[PDB]
Amino acid sequence: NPLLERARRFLSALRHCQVLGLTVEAADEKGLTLRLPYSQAIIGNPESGVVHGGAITTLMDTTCGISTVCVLPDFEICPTLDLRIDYMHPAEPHKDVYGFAECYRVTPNVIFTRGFAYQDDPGQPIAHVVGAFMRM
Amino acid sequence: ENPLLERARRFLSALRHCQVLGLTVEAADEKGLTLRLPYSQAIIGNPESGVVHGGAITTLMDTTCGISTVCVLPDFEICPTLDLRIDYMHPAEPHKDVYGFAECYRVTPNVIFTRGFAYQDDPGQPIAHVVGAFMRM
Amino acid sequence: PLLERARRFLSALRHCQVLGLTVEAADEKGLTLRLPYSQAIIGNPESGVVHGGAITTLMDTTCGISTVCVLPDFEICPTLDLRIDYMHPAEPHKDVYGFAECYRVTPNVIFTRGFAYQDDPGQPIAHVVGAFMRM
Amino acid sequence: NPLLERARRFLSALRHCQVLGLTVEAADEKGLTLRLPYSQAIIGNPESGVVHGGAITTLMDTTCGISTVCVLPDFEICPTLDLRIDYMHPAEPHKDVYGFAECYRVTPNVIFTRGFAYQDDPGQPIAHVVGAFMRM
Ligand SMILES: [Mg+2]
Ligand SMILES: [Mg+2]
Repeated sequence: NPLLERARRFLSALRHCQVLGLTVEAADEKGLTLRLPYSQAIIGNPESGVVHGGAITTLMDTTCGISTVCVLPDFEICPTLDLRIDYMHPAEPHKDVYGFAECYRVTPNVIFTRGFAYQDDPGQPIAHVVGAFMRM
Repeated sequence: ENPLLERARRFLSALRHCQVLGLTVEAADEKGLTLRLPYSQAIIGNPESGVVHGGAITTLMDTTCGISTVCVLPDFEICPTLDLRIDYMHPAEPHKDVYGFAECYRVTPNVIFTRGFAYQDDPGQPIAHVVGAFMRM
Repeated sequence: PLLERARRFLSALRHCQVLGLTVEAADEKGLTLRLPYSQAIIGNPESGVVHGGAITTLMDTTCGISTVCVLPDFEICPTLDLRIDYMHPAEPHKDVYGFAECYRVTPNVIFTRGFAYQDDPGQPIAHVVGAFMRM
Repeated sequence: NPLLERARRFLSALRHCQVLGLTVEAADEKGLTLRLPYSQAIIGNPESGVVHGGAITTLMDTTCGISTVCVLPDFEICPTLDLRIDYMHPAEPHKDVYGFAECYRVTPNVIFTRGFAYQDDPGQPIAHVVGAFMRM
């Protein structure tokens, strides 16, 4: 609930994500979910359903990036140290893309996070992402 | 150079969701591809402070690697990302444009592998190293 | 049969030999190897602490050999890339299992993802992604 | 000198590494060079002599790991947190493989390192590597 508002305030600070119309769907002590509307991130004909892979990447980087608020009691923006995204299969067209990330380790200066993109069930994610973030 | 530059530029223009970043193609040829992200377009926090958002540089570098496929493909096509890693060596300097360079280092029948880096002043001490793989559709 | 191929491949790997790695199962859906903990000890053997480097070998080997799940006949596919991330330490005094499944196959590249775990696959020690060259 | 003999001692205590016959070629404040003799890497026909990816993974993981001695005053083993390896091209047979690495960021609990593997010419790397390591 407070995380919900902090997550939203992180997000609204991001211009490129404004264009993409990302919204926060949920924010627990369990992690963070964001939503990418397919219509804001089309490559080519909007008639066809096709979401730019680069939008999904932004979604994931941002989800990891913001999920840091589930473990930082205060609000800060943690610069990126490392990021890997690996796509398992292409997105379905005409379907919103969700991202989930979840901090799995926290040290004095670094936060490690892991998540995935999916559409229907989290069971067969579009892609996996792992990132480390500096707090300094 | 020119034909590959024209292609790279047309390619970039299709990426509408990030056109807000003001990304430009500086150079393209058989040996690789250079894009630029103007810093004013990616500030996080106060515009007075000139700090570039990390997620902007991801886009720059995802986009750079993707488009560098033009350097090896005979025909224009847009190649979906399969895998990307970006590893930041050191923080970007504030109030300075960020450049991305990439070069394809392996081409198979359906996959192109590419390596590059972000930097600001000179390529010598890059901000971040990047490797990605792309699907020839 | 697929299983026999997995084992042949593993036996070629003359340098893992020290680790006592075995193939636990192998079907179309993927591959499970095993690292017995007595073969990867750091420090006092009575302390049963598994060396991280052994697990990295385990995961690398599992990915590299998982290519038998999709390849018609025996072939050793060179590494193109490896991504390994550790979620938490291994528990002492327990074997480590490695699982991997090919999730994409192109004419000359095979992409596999896997993880390492001890009791249940539930919360793996580590995640690994890899691509390998074929033909 | 003192780094060199500390690097050698870190490496003597690894078993798999001794079967590979890994040695410390060079070590200073700059970073760490390890050697992998080709004979110990061969998979298959020894005359054909194809060097196994796995032996190079061990090489780099170990090089990255031990390079921490350049930045740690006292002896300690730092477990791998994450590793990335990307081959530019296959190793040549019948040539030893050298692994270099150098810490580029040090944090209270994390050391980040980067390096590469090569044979004759350090400017033609067969592979690139970055890893993060924990100090306990
Ligand atoms: Mg720390
Ligand atoms: Mg192919």
